[PDB]
Amino acid sequence: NAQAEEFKKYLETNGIKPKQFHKKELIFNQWDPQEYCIFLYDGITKLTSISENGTIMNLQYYKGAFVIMSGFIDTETSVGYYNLEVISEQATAYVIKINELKELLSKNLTHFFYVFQTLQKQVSYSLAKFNDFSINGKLGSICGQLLILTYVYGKETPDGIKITLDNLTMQELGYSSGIAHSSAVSRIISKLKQEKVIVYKNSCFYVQNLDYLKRYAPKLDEWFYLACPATWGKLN
Amino acid sequence: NAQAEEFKKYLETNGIKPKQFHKKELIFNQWDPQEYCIFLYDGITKLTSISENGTIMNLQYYKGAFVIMSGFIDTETSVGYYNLEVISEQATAYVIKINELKELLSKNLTHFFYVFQTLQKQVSYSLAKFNDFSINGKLGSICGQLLILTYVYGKETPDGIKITLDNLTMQELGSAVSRIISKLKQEKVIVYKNSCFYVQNLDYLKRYAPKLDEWFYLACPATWGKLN
Ligand SMILES: Cc1ccc2nc(NC(=O)CSc3nc4c(c(=O)n3-c3ccccc3)SCC4)sc2c1
Ligand code: NA
Ligand code: NA
Repeated sequence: NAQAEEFKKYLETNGIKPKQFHKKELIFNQWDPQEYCIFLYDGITKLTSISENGTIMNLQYYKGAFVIMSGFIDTETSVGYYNLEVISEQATAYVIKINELKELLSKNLTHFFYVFQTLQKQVSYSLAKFNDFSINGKLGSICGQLLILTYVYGKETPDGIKITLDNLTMQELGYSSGIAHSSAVSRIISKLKQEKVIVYKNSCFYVQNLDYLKRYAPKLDEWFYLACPATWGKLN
Repeated sequence: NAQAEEFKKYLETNGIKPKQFHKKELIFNQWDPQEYCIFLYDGITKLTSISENGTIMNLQYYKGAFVIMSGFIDTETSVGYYNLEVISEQATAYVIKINELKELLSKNLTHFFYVFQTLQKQVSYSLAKFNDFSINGKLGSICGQLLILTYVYGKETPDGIKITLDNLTMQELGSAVSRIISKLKQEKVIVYKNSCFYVQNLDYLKRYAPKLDEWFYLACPATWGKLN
């Protein structure tokens, strides 16, 4: 993506080097008092929260390119005690202290706009998925996640749109939709298999009825059309 | 809130004049091709979406002072087909076409950062609620919004924290929920005291809405302080 690529060059030409991360490592963690701007360039992460008793709550998944900020831009204080965990095999990220980010975005408002609108995408995304979960429950949520994965990682084949994403575990798909006990994930997947919306062949899901997914995750479909029209359009 | 006041003054000095809306009016709506940045100075609004079914879903509640942007700052296209509806009797809001917001914010970045941080508040807020609901189901969820009412509209009284928000608007907000409420009052958390309900056990709400309590501490520290 162009704006991301420009942002990447802006950061590098200002002395910020890319870091390489590996599966299961934390780019930032919930016990660090320093807050950061993470430019996740390539790879997949998840935001997590570890509770009092050690329970791990998976709250949000992100793919590069994207901007995750662990602290408020103005106060530089924490927006929440969260970790950012790499779930792809490796990931490339630029880690900027928030105070350094303010100075960087201050000097080029084109990049300020890019980061601002990334936040706007996150806001409307959470609203869209709450909208879909409120109407259709876990089915809307699972349909939404599958739709997003289909738009981002889909490859049309004679067997349907192949979700070309490795390590796409059922519980990993469950977590990304908001479902901890994988009882519900396997069940919803069974309804979608029975109604021929998806098949699971080789190691991937193949979407056979995109219209069905869009029908039960309509607000997330609209979110993708408004936020990423060029990606939405490739499969519409 | 100080950044908000300075933002209000910054808008007025640049000609932006506020408008008072009344309950059920739409400050912006899902059918308008033009997008807006709303500085909600005073009052209570809800973000709604009217589905194809004709169903009206309540997605978010906003209280002044706060900023709600119906369109992307760069592209000026919609972030979603949403309405912003007034649920307080009146509300004061500054309505800025998003074209103009870009120039307003470029001139003074202190206010750019203010608007930027309202977005971060929304993002973290949604994740905090999702965390509580995923751990404690509907109990966390109920506890969460009882916690919100307690913090935003809580007065220390002899009988606990009286929810001081006008009960005219309490209805807007409000299945298995009846049972959850009964166990609440059953377990003394909230007391039915002549239709003036009181929160008698903040620690219980805090216990089952922990990530939302943390969000208030981190995002609204003055508000969080009063009842802690
Ligand atoms: C193993 C596993 C499991 C689930 C999963 N989900 C993935 N991808 C996504 O969830 C889409 S990435 C994304 N997330 C968000 C926003 C966003 O803009 N994106 C995004 C980024 C780049 C391109 C398209 C969408 S705003 C708030 C969350 S991977 C992934 C990998
Ligand atoms: Na941290
Ligand atoms: Na609109």
